[PDB]
Amino acid sequence: SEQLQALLLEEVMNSSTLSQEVSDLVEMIWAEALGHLEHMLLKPVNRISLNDVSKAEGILLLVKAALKNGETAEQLQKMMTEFYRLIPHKGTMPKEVNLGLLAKKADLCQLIRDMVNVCENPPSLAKYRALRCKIEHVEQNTEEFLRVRKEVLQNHHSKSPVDVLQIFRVGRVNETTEFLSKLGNVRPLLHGSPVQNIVGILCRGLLLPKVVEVGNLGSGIYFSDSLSTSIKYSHPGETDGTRLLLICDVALGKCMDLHEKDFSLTEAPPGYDSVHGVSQTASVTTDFEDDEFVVYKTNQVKMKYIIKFSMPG
Repeated sequence: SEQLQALLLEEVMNSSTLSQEVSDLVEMIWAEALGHLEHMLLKPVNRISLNDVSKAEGILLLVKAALKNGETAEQLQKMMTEFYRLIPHKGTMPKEVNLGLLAKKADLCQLIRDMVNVCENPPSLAKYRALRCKIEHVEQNTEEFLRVRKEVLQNHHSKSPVDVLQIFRVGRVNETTEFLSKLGNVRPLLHGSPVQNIVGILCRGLLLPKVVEVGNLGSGIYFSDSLSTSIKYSHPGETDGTRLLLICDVALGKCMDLHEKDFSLTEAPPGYDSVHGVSQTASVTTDFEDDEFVVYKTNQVKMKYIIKFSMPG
């Protein structure tokens, strides 16, 4: 009958042959993201609307400019109270509004924005579709797995047991075409990141940090050739309890092997396309401890793999 053929299509349409490892990975990151929000939110995230988020972000812009202007705190409070009414927090209420606070508030909003988009169509598939990216599982039997494992396990300064559990292929749609392949020195590197932020990274890609008048080579996208250095970036997850890490074909081309730090770099130095923090080596004076490759463009990156791993602890 009419309604039955419809539901027959629904079961067929919704039955997307997907690997269970991807499903569990997708379910984790979105549960992890939700977990980070509910760690410091009174109001559930589902109750929050798109309107409140747009408003929230708007209020911050005024508060940001107000601090640089040099207003009294009294005025900052009343503005921020309206912000907190749209997005309720819990615990102590930051009473001191600084550049740093606003940056974190902005990040929180952006996560909440994503959580509203995904929530609408099962919960598993909707979360996959929301990323708008092709995530595939790779078997251990395949020889691709051994390549990726080895590329990870080469530059290992620290000697902690590395448990490479799950490896997934990944690649954004609009990134691949826009990626600067023609630019020279296209080598893969490791990007350390917390599990909570992954949902956003898979959606929008690696974006440039908002400048603050944390990084020692300016506001750019940081990478490393070493894994041990990336462990300090990528903390363990809350939901599953496993570190995630993105391997990306970073086109760094000409790279300046700087010894000294430089925080004023909004973009790359003149004549070169990247900056290489030169790690502290037998007898060469560098402030940089870790190997830090940095680019200052969204289209100088192309993510390839996602490494699910865990430390002894």
